[PDB]
Amino acid sequence: GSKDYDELLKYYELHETIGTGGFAKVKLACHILTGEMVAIKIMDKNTLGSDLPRIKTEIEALKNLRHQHICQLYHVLETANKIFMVLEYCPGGELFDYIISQDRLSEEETRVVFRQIVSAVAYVHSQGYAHRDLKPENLLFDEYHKLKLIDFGLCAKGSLAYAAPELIQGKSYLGSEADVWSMGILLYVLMCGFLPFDDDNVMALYKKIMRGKYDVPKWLSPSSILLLQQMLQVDPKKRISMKNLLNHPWIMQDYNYPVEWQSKNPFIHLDDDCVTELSVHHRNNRQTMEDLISLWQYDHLTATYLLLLAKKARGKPVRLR
Ligand SMILES: CN(C)C[C@H]1CC[C@H](N2C(=O)N(C)Cc3cnc4ccc(-c5cc(Cl)c(O)c(Cl)c5)nc4c32)CC1
Repeated sequence: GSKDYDELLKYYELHETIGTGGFAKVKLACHILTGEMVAIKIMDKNTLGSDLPRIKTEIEALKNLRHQHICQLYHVLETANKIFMVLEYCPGGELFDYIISQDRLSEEETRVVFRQIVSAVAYVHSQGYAHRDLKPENLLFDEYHKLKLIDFGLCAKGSLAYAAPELIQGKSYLGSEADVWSMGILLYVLMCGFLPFDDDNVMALYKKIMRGKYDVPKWLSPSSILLLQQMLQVDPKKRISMKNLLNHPWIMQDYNYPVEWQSKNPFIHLDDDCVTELSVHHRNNRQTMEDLISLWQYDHLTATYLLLLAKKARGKPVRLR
C-alpha cells in the first residue's frame, strides 16, 4: 500500500529495480541524509506466510553477522504489509558473472576469491550459524572488488548442484559440514567454469552427487586437486574441518598467513566525527546520541550512522543533508 512506503520515502529515494528473487524485490535507492546508495530488499508479508518466519531468521541472523565479507544490514523497517531491509550496495555484480565472463579463474585469482569466502563462512560458523545455500549467485562484489555473502533465508540456527549428499538423501546433517561441501563445489567452479556434478535429469544428478565422482581437468595443479578431495567427501565426517581450511597449505600459498576470519569492525567505540554530526541533526546532546546509537535497533539512526561511517571512509565530507 501507499502507507507502507511513507516511512521509507522519508529516508530513501527509490531508483530502479535491480533484481527479483522468489519472495523479494531488490531496489537501488539513495539514503537521503548522506547521499549514499543502498540496496533495499522489499517483501510483502501476506505473499509469504510459511517463509515469514524464514525472513525473521534471516533478519535476526544479519543483525548478528557484522563482517567485512557479509552484506551489511543497515535498516529494518516493517509496516502493516511490508518488510524493508536496507543493505550494503554491491555494484560489482554476482560471482557467477565474474566466473562466466572469464570462462574460469586461474588458481591465483581463485584463491583471492576463495580466501574471502572462507573468511565469511568461518565467521558465520563462529557465531553459531550455517549458511546452507553457498553458491556464486549468493556472493557479490562491491565497488572495491571485495566479496559479500548474501541471502541468509536458508540459514540454520538449497540449490541442488551445491547441496551435500546427505541433504539429497533427506538425512540428518550438520550445517557446517554442508557448508564445507558447497564450498568445495564453489572451488571447483571457480577453477573450471562448470559444475563437478551436473545433469539435465534431476534423478541422474542425485546419483552423481551421492556417488561423488567428478572429472579432474588437466589444468588443475596437484595441490588444487587434493584440497578438492578433502572438501568433496561424500561422508561428512571425513570432510576437512573449517579450522584446518583456515591455514591449509593451498590456502597459504602466495600469502603465508592464515585466512583472517574475525570481523574487522566489532562493537568498538563509535567514530567521534560521525556521532558529532549526527547529534547536530537530532535535538539531543552527544551522550544521549551516543547512547541511542549503541542500542543498534536497525532503525533509521543505525542506518544514518553506518552510512555516515561508510561515507567518511570514502574520503567525502562527514555531513548530513
Ligand atoms: C535472485 N536472488 C535470489 C537474489 C538476488 C537479488 C538481487 C541481487 N543484486 C543484483 O542482482 N544486482 C544486479 C545488483 C545488486 C547490488 N547490490 C545488492 C545488495 C544486496 C543484495 C542482497 C539481496 C538479497 Cl535477496 C539478500 O538476501 C541480501 Cl542479504 C542482499 N543484492 C544486491 C544486488 C542479487 C541476488
